[PDB]
Amino acid sequence: GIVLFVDFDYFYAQVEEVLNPSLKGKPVVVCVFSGRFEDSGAVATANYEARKFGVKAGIPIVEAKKILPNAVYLPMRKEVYQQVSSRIMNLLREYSEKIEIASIDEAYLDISDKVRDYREAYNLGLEIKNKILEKEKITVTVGISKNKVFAKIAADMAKPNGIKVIDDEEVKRLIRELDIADVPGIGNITAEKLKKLGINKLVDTLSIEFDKLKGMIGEAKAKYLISLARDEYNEPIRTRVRKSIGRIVTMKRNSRNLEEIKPYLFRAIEESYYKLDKRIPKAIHVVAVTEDLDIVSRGRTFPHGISKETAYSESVKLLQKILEEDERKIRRIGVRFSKFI
DNA sequence: GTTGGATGGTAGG
DNA sequence: CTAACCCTACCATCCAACC
Ligand SMILES: Nc1nc2c(ncn2[C@H]2C[C@H](O)[C@@H](COP(=O)(O)OP(=O)(O)OP(=O)(O)O)O2)c(=O)[nH]1
Ligand SMILES: [Ca+2]
Ligand SMILES: [Ca+2]
Ligand SMILES: [Ca+2]
Repeated sequence: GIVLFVDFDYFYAQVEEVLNPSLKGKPVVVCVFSGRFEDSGAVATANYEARKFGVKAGIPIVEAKKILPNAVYLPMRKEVYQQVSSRIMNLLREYSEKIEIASIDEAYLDISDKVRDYREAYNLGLEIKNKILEKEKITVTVGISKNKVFAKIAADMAKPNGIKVIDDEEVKRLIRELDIADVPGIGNITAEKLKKLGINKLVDTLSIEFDKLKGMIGEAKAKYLISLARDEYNEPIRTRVRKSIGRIVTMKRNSRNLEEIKPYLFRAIEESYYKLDKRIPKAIHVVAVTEDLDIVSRGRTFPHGISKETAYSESVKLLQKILEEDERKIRRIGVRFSKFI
C-alpha cells in the first residue's frame, strides 16, 4: 500500500507568476480585499520571496504593507486558480484513477497497482513533477509513504519543489522522534493538552491509559493518534464528495439593521446557489461573524429539498433569529447549504 | 440505547 | 473605517424523539 501526495507550491502566487513572468524572482502577495477601507482584508498567500519578510496567509494587508511596502499586491482571482487546478487534477488522473482531491491544491493518489516499491514510487513522483511543469508551468511538492498521514508529512518536510519518501523504517523512527504537533490534525489547542499531559511523541500515546487521553483530547483524535502509533492507520483513498457549499461576505461597516445587512446575505445566497449546480440541499445555515470576530449561526433542516425561493425566506428568518438572540453588531454575514439528495 | 438536529470548537486549505 | 478574508471537513455537547 503506497500513497503518493501532491501539494502545489505557493499556489495562488505561483499561478500569477506563470501568468505574468515579469513578477518571478521578486516579492508577490495575493490578497483578499474586503471593501471596508483602503487596503482592508487579508493575505491569501505569498511567494517565498515575500515569506522571507514575514508575509504569509492570514496576515492583514496593511500589516503586509508595513513590513513589505514595495512588493507586488494582486487581487485574488479564484476562478483562475480553479481552472489551473482542474487542469492539474486531470493530469494527475492519468497516473491513477484512484485519486482523492483534498483541496484546491492537493490530492492523494493510491499508486499500489502502478509501482512495485518505493523506488518506483519515487520515479513516478519525478514523472508527475515534470509533467505538471511541462503542461502548466507549475512546480509542486511530492510526498510518498504507506499512508495519507505520512505522505502529507513527507511533503511538509520537502517544500517547496521537493519530493520525499518516508519508508517503513522512517515511519517507525518518526513515531518515536517526530514532535506530535507535526501530526496533521494536531493543532494549537490539542498540542497544549498533550504537552500538559507529557505526550510529546506519537509513541507516548500507548503509554497512557486510553480514558485519560480520551478525557483530554476527545475520542476521535485519541483513536487517530493511537492508530497512527500502532502503525495500523490505513484509511483509504476515497473520491471526496462535497458535503456543504456556502459563501460569506464582509460588510462595508458593522450593522444590526436587517435592511442594511439584507443585500449582503442575498448576494451570498445567489453565489451559493450558483455553486450548488443541480444539487438540492435539505439544510440551510445562516452564519454571522460579530464585531469581536466570534462566529455565531442559526440553522434549519427540512424533510425536503430547499428551492431558491425558500432559501431567501428561511434565511431572513434565521438572520433575525440571530439578531434576536445576540446583541452584538454584525461584521460578516453568509449562508451554508448542506445535506444534499 | 442510539439517531440526529442545532450549535459551536478545531484544523487546515 | 483604522486588523483579522475566505471555504470546507469532521467532531463534541446538549437536547429532543424513538421505542
Ligand atoms: N483566502 C485565503 N486563502 C488561503 C488561505 N490559506 C491558503 N489559501 C489558498 C491560497 C493558497 O495559495 C492555496 C494553497 O494553500 P497552501 O496551504 O497549500 O499554501 P501555499 O500553496 O500557498 O504555499 P505552499 O508552499 O503550500 O506552502 O489556498 C487563507 O488563509 N486565506
Ligand atoms: Ca501548497
Ligand atoms: Ca496545500
Ligand atoms: Ca500542528
